Amino acid sequence: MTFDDLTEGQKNAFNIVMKAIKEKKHHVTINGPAGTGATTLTKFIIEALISTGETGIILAAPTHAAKKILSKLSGKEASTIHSILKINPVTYEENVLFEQKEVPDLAKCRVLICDEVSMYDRKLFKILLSTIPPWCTIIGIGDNKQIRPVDPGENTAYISPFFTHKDFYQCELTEVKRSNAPIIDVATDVRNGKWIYDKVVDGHGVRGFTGDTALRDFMVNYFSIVKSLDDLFENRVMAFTNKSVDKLNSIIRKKIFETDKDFIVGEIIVMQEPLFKTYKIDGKPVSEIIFNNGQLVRIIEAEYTSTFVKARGVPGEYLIRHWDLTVETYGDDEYYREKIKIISSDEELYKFNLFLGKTAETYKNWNKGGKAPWSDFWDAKSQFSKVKALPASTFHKAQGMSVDRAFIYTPCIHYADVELAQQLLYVGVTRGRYDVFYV
DNA sequence: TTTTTTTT
Repeated sequence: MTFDDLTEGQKNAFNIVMKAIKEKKHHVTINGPAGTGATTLTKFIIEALISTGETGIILAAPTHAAKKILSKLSGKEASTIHSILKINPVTYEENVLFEQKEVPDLAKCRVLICDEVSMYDRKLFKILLSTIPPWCTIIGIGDNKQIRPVDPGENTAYISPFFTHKDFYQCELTEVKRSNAPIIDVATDVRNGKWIYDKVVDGHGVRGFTGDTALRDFMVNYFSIVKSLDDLFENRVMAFTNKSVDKLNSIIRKKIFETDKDFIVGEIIVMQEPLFKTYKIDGKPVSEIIFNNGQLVRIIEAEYTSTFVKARGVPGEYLIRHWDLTVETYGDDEYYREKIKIISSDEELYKFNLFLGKTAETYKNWNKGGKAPWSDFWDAKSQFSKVKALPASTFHKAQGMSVDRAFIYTPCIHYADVELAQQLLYVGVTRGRYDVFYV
């Protein structure tokens, strides 16, 4: 923006950066915490880097929604590191895994910028390190105090290697201009180990609910602020577990739209996984991305019907009652109108997984002659998608999403060990621009 | 007990 006029932390981070690029082998990760103004720095690292005449820049982001908002902030285009490292899903019998098909050329990139580096697990990181050549220098940026990478397969503290591995020289971003920042304060105390508390200035700030009536108060304060508003777009209620998140959208939806219904026309919902459209040509399929994971979409035609799923190589048909839901892109992204099959019954889903495992068993060992008709496995499985209602999300899924008012639900947070639960509250708190509430 | 990403 000012070119160089910035915080000492920024001014320095920049100077370190350029010399890591200007000399050979070395790397960098900047730790912006919240309030330290990490984004504007990142913006400046880019604009400046292009005007020095550097051709070799690429912007890599850990996720799709992350890549969207990265590409939007710089104005230059950016893809996922998976796209770059060329990490391609490879199908095995009943499973799927993401491994690196082949190492990309990467002679046209002398500077590799990563965003949200606090999401990198090790399996991904190693591929990364083994890929980038010496003529390239990785500059990561993220928050060591954000929610640590999810790696259920391995037990250990385990923050992203950007903040550990020897090859990276990491500098910290210094605190910014002191203004009235009730939320930034609390969040900076949470980063430092205090639990959430109340600080209110001017009438806006972090406010909790305690005593015998806690949830009733907290909820009655929600439905007053949200009311029948079908715009929750700026009000996000968060929780650790999905069990709680699910309980919430239930209660919340039932009051705002007065119904008992799983889906309602004109409601906005969020894709939990990508939606793929696949055409077969000359027998060999191709697929385009209709909806990225995290895309919000609007319900237009919503009807509850059944389906008879089958698989060649399995006896009979099975009746799976699901929703036929036609849905369009809601947002600043590409507009598609489509229809997905979506199962809500725990009763019905179970019935399906039953089938899903039977055909698996029979293809896993098949001598009928031939090899195995796996095409009828996934074609049949991909028939159904995953979604969640807009109002509430898990702390994990809310990273990077900034809303006017954030509503935080503590009770299930204790299922997380201290280190993480602090990362959760940190993430949770920093989501609200204006107000933050917690029970 | 609990959280979850990713491709032409």
